[PDB]
Formats: sequence, C-alpha cells, structure tokens
Amino acid sequence: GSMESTQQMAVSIINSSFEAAVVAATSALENMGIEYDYQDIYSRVKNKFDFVMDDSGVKNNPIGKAITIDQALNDTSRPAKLDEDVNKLRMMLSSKGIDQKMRVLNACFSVKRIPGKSSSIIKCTKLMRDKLERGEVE
Amino acid sequence: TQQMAVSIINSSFEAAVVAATSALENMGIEYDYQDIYSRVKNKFDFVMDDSGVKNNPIGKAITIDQALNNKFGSAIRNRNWLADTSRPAKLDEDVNKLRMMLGIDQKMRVLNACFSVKRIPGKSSSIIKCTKLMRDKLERGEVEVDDSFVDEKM
RNA sequence: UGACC
Repeated sequence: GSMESTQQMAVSIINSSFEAAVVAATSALENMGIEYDYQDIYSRVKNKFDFVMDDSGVKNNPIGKAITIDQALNDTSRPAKLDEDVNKLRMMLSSKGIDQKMRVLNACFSVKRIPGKSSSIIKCTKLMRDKLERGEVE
Repeated sequence: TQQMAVSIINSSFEAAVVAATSALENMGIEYDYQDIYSRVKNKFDFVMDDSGVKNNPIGKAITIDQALNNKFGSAIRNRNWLADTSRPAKLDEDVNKLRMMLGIDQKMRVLNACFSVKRIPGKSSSIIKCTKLMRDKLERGEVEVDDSFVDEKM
C-alpha cells in the first residue's frame, strides 16, 4: 500500500504551500490588530491559489510526473498526512513568534525545577534520543 | 519540477496578499497596497524559512526531477521512509509536541544556555549543538543544570 | 541532494 508514495509526497508541495499562505495572511492581519474571519481568509486564499495552480496545469503536471515515478517504482496514506501536518503546525507556530530554536529545544527536552535546590533537571525526550541515534553536534 | 515548486510557492504568497488585501477592502478598512504587501511578505518569508518548510518542498521537487532523470535513489528513499513501520508513530510524536506548543519561558532560559539550534543548508530538520560534557551527560540520563550557570549566560 | 521541530 505504498505504490503511491511519490504522488502523496508530491501533493504536500501544493498543500503545504496553501497552508503557508493561509498562515501568512491570517497572521499578518492579526499582527495589524485587525479582526478577521479565519474561514473568510482561508476561502479567499483557496480561491486565488486554486485558480492559478489548478488551471495552468501546474498541479496536473507535478502529479503526472509523480505518477510516472510511482509506476516505475511499482499503508503510506497515514504517514504523509502526518508529514503535511508537521509542516502546518511548524508554520502556525513560527508565525506566532515561536521560532525553530524554541520548537526544537522544547520538543527535545523536558526541564524541571528540582524542589529544595537552585538548579534544574534536563532530560531527553524520545525525539532527542532519535536525533542522537542520528546526529547532534559535539 | 523544482522550478514548478518555486512557482507554486510564489503563487501561494500572491494568494496570501490578495486574501489580506481583499479582506481589508471587503470590511471597509483603508490600506496601502505596498504596506500590506510588505507585511505579508515578511511573515511569509519568515514562516517559510523558519519552519524549514521551504526546504522541504524544494527538496521534494528535486528528488522527483532526479527520478525523472533516472535517479530513483531519493524517490526510493521517500517510499521507504513513508513505509517504515514506525513512521506514523514518529510523526505523531513530532506533531503532538508541536501542537502542545500552540509558558516555556523558564524552560527556554535553561535550554538556551546549554544548547544551540542549527541547520544544515537545504535541510528541513535541525542540528542540536552542545559540549562533549553535556552530550556525554545526556547520553547517560537526566542532567542537572545549576540556576547559577544559566544566569552566567543571561 | 526534503526525510523532521
């Protein structure tokens, strides 16, 4: 059930770009203090984005290539949606002022007070452990 | 494909601008095109760059181009990654961490003093840097940082 | 030369 791995990956290019745009738009207005309706900005972005990419062949084209690739190579559905959600959440957070340094460290470590002491306890989470099994700079 | 991905990314920016700009007008709120254009552009450029997401799609577009030039190595890697038995578990843990983020000040103060976050050019993932002392200490278990050291580093 | 935050 992985015989569409390339097409699934290729769609995240369109979908993640779309999500980036919604975030950019809603976030900018928000930073201006202007009140707005999420669905309204969401719909306007989709209207413009869909018209340009989905009517100029640049989605039918990318997908077509992805399909040509999957045939040559020839479930995976769940891990692809989650891949897309990771891009979305990161961007949503990024837009709010919680950059990468904050996200990486907060996700890689848990920190505790330590009661009758003037120090903190740091522990690696599963994400940090996997990085070690891969690569962390000494 | 890479040029198409770039194209799609720019069309996305155009959409964010038209959405904000058209949203202000529909609500009877004045605005200068250049002003709104600039605001959306800083946010979009910052978001796409800081998220590592720009590198993700341009990177993905590049492995398709390669597969089109008969170098399926990367595409093969893409299928194996998505097929890994623990892929969903790993992304779920990833996604869960980020969603809980939507405090952390004290936590960041301590962390900002012991670790540095970097990025390998082109990559969407990150690189964490520390001292061999910390690394070896971490590669053993819990680690106590003294509130004095942190302060020694702002 | 994306693979994870």
